[PDB]
Amino acid sequence: ALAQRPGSVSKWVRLNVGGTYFLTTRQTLCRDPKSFLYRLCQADPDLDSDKDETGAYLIDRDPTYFGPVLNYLRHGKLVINKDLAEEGVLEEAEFYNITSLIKLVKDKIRERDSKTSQVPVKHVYRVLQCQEEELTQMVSTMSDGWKFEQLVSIGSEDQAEFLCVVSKELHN
Amino acid sequence: ALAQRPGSVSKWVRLNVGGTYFLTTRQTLCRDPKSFLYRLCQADPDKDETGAYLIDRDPTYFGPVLNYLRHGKLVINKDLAEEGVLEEAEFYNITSLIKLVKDKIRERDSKTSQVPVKHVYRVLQCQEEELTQMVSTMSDGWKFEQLVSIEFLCVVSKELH
Amino acid sequence: SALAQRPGSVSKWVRLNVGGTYFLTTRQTLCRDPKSFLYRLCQADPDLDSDKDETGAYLIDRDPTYFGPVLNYLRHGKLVINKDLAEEGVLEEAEFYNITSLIKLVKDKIRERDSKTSQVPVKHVYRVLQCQEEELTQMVSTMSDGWKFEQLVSIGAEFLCVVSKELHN
Amino acid sequence: ALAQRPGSVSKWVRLNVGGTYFLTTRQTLCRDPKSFLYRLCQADPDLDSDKDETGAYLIDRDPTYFGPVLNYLRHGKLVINKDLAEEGVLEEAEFYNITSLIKLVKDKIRERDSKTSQVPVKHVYRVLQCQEEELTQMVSTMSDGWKFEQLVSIGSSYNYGNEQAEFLCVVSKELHN
Amino acid sequence: LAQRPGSVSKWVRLNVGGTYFLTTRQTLCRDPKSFLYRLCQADPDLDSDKDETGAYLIDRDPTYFGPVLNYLRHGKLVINKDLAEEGVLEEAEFYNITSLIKLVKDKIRERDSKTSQVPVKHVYRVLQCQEEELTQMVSTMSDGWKFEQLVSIGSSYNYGNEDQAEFLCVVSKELHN
Repeated sequence: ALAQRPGSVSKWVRLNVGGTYFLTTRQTLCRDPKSFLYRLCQADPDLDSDKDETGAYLIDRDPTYFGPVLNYLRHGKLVINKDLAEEGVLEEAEFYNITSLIKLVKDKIRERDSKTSQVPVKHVYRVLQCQEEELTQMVSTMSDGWKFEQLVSIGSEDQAEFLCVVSKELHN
Repeated sequence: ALAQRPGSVSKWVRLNVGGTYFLTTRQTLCRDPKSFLYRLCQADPDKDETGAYLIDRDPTYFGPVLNYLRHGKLVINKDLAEEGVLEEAEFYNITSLIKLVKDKIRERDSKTSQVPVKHVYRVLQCQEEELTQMVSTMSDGWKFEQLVSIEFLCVVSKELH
Repeated sequence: SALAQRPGSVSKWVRLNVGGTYFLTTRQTLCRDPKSFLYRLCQADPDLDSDKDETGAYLIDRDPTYFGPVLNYLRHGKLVINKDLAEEGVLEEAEFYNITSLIKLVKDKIRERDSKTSQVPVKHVYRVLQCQEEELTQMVSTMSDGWKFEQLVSIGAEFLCVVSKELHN
Repeated sequence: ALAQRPGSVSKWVRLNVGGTYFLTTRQTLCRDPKSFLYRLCQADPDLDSDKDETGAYLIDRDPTYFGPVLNYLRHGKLVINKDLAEEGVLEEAEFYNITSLIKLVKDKIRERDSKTSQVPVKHVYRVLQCQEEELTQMVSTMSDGWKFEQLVSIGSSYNYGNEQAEFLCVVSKELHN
Repeated sequence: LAQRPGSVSKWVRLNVGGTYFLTTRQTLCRDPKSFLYRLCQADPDLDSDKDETGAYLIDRDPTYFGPVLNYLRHGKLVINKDLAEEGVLEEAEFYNITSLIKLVKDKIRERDSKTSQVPVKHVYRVLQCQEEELTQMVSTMSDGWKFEQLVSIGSSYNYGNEDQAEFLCVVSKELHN
């Protein structure tokens, strides 16, 4: 087997998922003994599950959502292309019963769900005040995050000459 | 049948939709006695010499249709146009599903189109000291607009969705 | 050598090899628009036999990526384009296969999504209202249909209230 | 001569690019006589290039980026799918060596490059001034592109000389290409 | 074909997890460190698992192979938009192509800092100016500054006088990389 060490032997297995052929090995299919695929892990002639004439095992499922599943079995990472529905993938995760994966999948969803849905950013407001002699400084030293909103005058020793409304963004 | 109990009913069917092969089972193709797919349902005699029934439809939109049959949830790829899935939902005549799609459509249409942000305004007033109090504890979604000195009038706003 | 037309040049099912991608429909579908060049297959026109592969598929030296939507129009009469798919490319096809009513529906899509996208400077319209202290609260709250409050001004009439409106063309 | 083979002097041609088949006519392969594709442009007597089981001209390139190339050769217009990367097209255009096309590509790249990142807009200002009465006249005639910034009441006076200017209006306008 | 008349050219088909790829032994020599290299020569007594159609079998996801094989073809890293580079990164590591894995991590880190980067800080200044010179002031602000607010400040009786100071003008400027 090209990829593996010379001298070794690999049991290639072909799956026909919903009409699309997938090539992989009995070895990759032992990853999860709780998955019904594990049935292939073990070599068995008196198991004869339905095959097509090329000998590929028949599965009645959408193949487009299968890749990410299979690939989880191959390298432990969940990887979904940007144009693909994770809902679809959650369904295959379940049908093939791979609890570790199902787990990750659900996280991928809430992770990108709390990202999507949220009403315009929340704003906080402060009111600053200063004597006139400290006006320049007050504004030129505006703290890191804040936005100037509005300057107001009072005035008539401690008299508060200028008010200043100032704002900030909240990101969550 | 690999994913099922040993010794089970399970007849495999191939569908050629618009020149794309789709494997499924008579079982999933009977979930609804109303579809035109229900004809394939119970084995009964247009196949290519690959034995696959021929269907004169676009296959890219069939995926979602076949999946509903498969599990009963409606799932659509982002890059995909729900009208496309609607059209097919009707062709094959899957009432329970035709319903679901018009939802997804109308759900994402209320999120799409709602006439420009209608703004509401109000003019709170307050005494000098409770000035901080006011602005500080401003209500859930309101923006500070302007502060006017008379003590003070504070104008505030909020959007409408 | 081709004494007569190819067998099943009149077959119900029809395969199209568009630039290297097979599409499967029925002769019927292709009889939708008599003015169209695809009608030729419908009318079993001898000419085509030059451009029919050996399996039987009709050869078309065009990009297939834009064909499906065209084909589907013929199938069910609605225009449907995938979100990532460029309409200009569909417009080129609609025109090549010369399907007038489609070409039409396509040009609508373009102008519809352009008037949406390319919003040109939102020119504005300002009005300076005047409201006494009292009728201060009412004036803003029940402001006119599409009018943003812009500023409130005072004068020891009591308040001038600038208000605005966005125009979109 | 021996037999009577049809399908010999044929107008159609199939290119197996990186393992995907592409269909076209020998003619389309004549747009740019500089491109090595031109070899198939005409029915070449003595040549004979490497084909596969199915008589397609094997090409060791990515087919996913070939589409635009071929289409250029078809109708002369460059058209790329929104999900595609022009770099990929750029690479192929060079391999097949189609100068006028390569030319079009680098335009598409730099064109959508000057769009992504560019320096924020420079505004411009103006201070209008007007009596109390001419207030509606001021707004009513604000020039085409100007936004209301702020309106200042001057608290108008009983002063000698300074007898002019009840309201000031700061106003603004962007600046573009 | 793509080669000048009378040239050595030995084709190979890779069946990557169910999908076929056409390439040449030539291409699979870019990195003598990758196992793909075992195909660099037309090894007579090799016998790596092939299928019916004599294509070498590989238990990996094809969808992320393109970018790899492409890098082998021309040496540039190319990915489409809808593809996760995390996926590409894996295969880059599986076939073991140092140079590639290198460039792929650049691509991720590049678009990580792009994705999530902090809002823009600002600078504020409060100028004061005579009623008269007020038009001048806003009219001639420097290249990067925005007008923020004007504050009438003197007193009806003083407005227009010289030891005055009639408005305070708040003014701001964005800061960029």
